[PDB]
Amino acid sequence: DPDVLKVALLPDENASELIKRNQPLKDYLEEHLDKKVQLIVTTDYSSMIEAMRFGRIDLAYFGPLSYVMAKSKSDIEPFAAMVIDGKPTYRSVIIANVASGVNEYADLKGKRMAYGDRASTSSHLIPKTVLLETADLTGGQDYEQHFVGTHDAVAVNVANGNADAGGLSEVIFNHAAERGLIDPSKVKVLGYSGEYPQYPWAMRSNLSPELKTKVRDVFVGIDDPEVLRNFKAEAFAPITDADYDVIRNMGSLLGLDFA
Repeated sequence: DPDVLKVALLPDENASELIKRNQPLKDYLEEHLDKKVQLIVTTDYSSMIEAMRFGRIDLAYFGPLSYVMAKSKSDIEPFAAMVIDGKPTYRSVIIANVASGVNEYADLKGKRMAYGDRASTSSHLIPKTVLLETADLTGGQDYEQHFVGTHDAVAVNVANGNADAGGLSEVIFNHAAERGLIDPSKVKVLGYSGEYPQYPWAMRSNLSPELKTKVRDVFVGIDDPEVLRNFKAEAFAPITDADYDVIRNMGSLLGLDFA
């Protein structure tokens, strides 16, 4: 068991700043754990992942895709994840242009599909998975696929008729009309993806169970906005490794290499 907990944050080029910025986390953790903390910020994901693998980071904060890579190479466990919009998970919604006569995923056969950014989960990878798993529809092959830039652009492109359907974040679609981006009488929801996970905090499994248990309780109980605002989080809530299978499965289905 390390005398001082090595708590790594997201990788960053300005390590001194991000460490200073997150002093409220250091102070919150020392007081609540009764243990000294050393904050760590790595130049890239490979450094972080390998340093944890070899016992030189104790707790670490990852992106979900990054977490899945870290887990394949080392005995770690997630114990909390970022809460935003009331939970540590989110969905994608598929919407359809009302006038296009698309009533079901299957009807996207030979139609136009709007996606956000090639790299987005909520506006590309997730909605693409849904179409494949549910209707055996492959992008490029069984429908025409347009990448239009952002989540707002998906909603707009579907609503104004330039696509028949599109996939975006549930959360963002839910205020697209509120913000006046679209007429809500021109689109309807076809359905939702499963729940995908947010940024996990993860720890090395061979820390003592006394420490591990206490770590998890402390992080889950953080209510200090000065700590939380740096993660753009309302809270941290329990999460487990099993909550990232839906990402593993998405990798496979689409043939993604996370590096």
